[PDB]
Amino acid sequence: TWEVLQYKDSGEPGVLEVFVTINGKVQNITFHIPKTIYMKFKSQTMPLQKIKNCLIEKSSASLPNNPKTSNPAGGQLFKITLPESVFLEEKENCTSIFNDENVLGVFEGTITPHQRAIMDLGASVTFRSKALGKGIQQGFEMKDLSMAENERYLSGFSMDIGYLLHFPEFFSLFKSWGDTITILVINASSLGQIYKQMFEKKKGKIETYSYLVDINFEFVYFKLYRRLSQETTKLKEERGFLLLLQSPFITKLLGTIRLLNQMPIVKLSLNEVLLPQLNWQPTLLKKLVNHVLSSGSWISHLIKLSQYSNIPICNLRLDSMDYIIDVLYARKLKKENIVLWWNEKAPLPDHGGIQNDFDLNTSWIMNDSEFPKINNSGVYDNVVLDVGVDNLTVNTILTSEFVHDAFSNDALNVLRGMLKEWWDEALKENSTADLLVNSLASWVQNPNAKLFDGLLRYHVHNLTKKALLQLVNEFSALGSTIVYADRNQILIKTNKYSPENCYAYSQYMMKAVRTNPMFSYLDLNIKRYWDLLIWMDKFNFSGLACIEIEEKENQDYTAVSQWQLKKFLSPIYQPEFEDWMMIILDSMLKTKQSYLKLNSVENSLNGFSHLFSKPLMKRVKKLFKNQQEFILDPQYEADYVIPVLPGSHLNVKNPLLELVKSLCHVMLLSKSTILEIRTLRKELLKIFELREFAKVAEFKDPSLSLVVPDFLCEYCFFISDIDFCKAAPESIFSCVRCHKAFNQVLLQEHLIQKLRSDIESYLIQDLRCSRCHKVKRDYMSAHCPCAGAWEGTLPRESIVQKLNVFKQVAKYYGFDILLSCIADL
Ligand SMILES: [Zn+2]
Ligand SMILES: [Zn+2]
Repeated sequence: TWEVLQYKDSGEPGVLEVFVTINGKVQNITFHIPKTIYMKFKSQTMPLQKIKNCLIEKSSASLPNNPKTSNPAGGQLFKITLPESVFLEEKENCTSIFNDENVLGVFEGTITPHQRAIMDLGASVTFRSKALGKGIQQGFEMKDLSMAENERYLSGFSMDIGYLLHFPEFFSLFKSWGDTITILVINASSLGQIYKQMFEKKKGKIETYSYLVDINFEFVYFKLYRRLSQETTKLKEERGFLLLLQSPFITKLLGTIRLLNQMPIVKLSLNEVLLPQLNWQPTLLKKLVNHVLSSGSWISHLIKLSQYSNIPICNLRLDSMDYIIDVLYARKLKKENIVLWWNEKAPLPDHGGIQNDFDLNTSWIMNDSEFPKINNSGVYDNVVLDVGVDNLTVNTILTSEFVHDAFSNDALNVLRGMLKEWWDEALKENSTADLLVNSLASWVQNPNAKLFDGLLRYHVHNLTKKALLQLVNEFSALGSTIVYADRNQILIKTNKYSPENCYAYSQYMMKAVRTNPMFSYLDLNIKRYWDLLIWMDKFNFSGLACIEIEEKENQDYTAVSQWQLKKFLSPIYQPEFEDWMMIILDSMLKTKQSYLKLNSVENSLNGFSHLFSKPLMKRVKKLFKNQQEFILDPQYEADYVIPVLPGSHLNVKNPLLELVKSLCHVMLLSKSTILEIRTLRKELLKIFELREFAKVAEFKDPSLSLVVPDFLCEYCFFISDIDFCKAAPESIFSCVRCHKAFNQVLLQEHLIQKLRSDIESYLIQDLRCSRCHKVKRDYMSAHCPCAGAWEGTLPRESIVQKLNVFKQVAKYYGFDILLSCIADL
């Protein structure tokens, strides 16, 4: 039995080397792993050319269901096990088996012997030869003798370690058994004090992880650029150990020093480190000290992950969780009879070479990532429950030929069983299983992970939408009304009137929802209770809310006012807007309380504008007179300047008109006191010299919408949309739950992706006739057989306006890359 530390292919095909730990110290052995590919060659009779030394067998494995490939045709799939050397020497010639007629495509031609060994053999490798010397002087062959033993423990770790770091001239080194520190081109005292202070800060962690790595050390701050080779050589000839590497240029540092290829190295890339241009010494000292004194915890976590995942030490990374999922799923499918369609250095599934061709169905199924939502405006005097749904994707996965857009159900069932055992193991005190299940969704979304497929993503998204609509239907079965719906938030109207009487009601509804077999894995949390709500949009609402209802005590009520509409008013009328909004909300609360104390119409609110109509009329008259007097004054023109904000498209002149229009449109959401509001609106419009049904007296949305779907926060594995026009700042740049700043170039890149996808979608549209709405079914024709000329499904003005709003968004923030993206058109 041997614990493998690293797998690595050589420069010779079919040859591999491993830094392995024999009973004594570490040792390197030469490995030989052959190649295996999948072929669909000829229909049933083939030019065998069997004189070439290879093993050929016909199998009945499962093929990927390419939507373009709707024709089964021949199905005589073949298995080919063939050494890489003969593969390379026959690739030069043309008249060979791999290149002939009726070659449909190779399915497993990109799996290097590195991957084949790392998944087929694992870290726990041994010998059962029963020629050891002949196999140790040469490379010992595997395909005849190979088996994996148990790996519940890797080895008792007592070895030296190495440190190599770079912070973009900040080359760094440290030795576990050394007692000196030198930094390449006040500092020493700061180094000592920071070491001591964080030593008492993390006494406990240091004591726990001392057995992995073990103290004060000397300080030095070092023509000089050649000493890296000298240090690496002296470390090589002084000790045989593992090296911790941390830099944004891992490959460059590997290529600069040739001695690095001779030792087993673990990479710990945490890149994107920068300097503050001033006072860099303490921040770099903090970085170095936390790195060196948290390397123990880092290596402990790596050891746990490796000794659980049956993968060697050097093949794992702290953030590379997708790789473990890929290797274990591929191993399970290899034990099955399904082709892996594994791919490298390309974010596409391997379909035999067909995948590189453009196709309409595929291009439609990649770019349809928008998630619909429900919003029913209105004013509610009833109590409303704000609930949150969690772990929806995992529940959707676990719960639930003719169709060409169907994903292979065999793989779906395999991954469902995988996730079921994952859930069971995570239940029984397993942090690794819980973290992996959490990262499953991010693995599903991310195409950078290998073994990716767009069909599976589309299938999962469709099933998630169906599950959400089923949940809405279930919530609608009892007495309830859906105000807003989303992947994360659901607002439900409760028939009752007092929040204190909805304790058992809400608890019973949550219990009944949870007990349903379809929704057994949902986590439901209630956040807020709404006494009185004025809801018109996600970013536009106001009402009185209580956090959680208490017993024997009146609840603490706090009013909220979130109105992005207020940002489009003149800087002189916004105080009036907020004051009048507070006044009307107070009046609505007063009238509802009076109605309740008394006992499509609801007398809870009917008759609320009677309290403030005359003061409002007088205030509007005074505002109109003051605006008339002080609008053309030069020094008084500061407060009448109309603000400009991205997404704005309305050109208006008189700010008081928009003030009263907003103040009336917020009222017009009642849907039960419409006549009173209309009379008040007419009376207000009589102050101006306008009429009831004029176009200038019609309210519109002063802002457009530009939403980026499914932005991922790695710090939470959290999925939500983001509105670049309507959402306020300090929320575009940070996650909703965690307050961690987003990376800006990712935002700009996703915006560019959205714009390019929009352009392609417009260019790939279909043509529809004018009178009848039948689709154009001829590659060339003047017009419809009946009367009428063709028109496109996507109009030009829509995409023109979208490009305009992209310009506005790119101009408001500092986005140079998006500006250059537009300028190249
Ligand atoms: Zn977050
Ligand atoms: Zn027609």
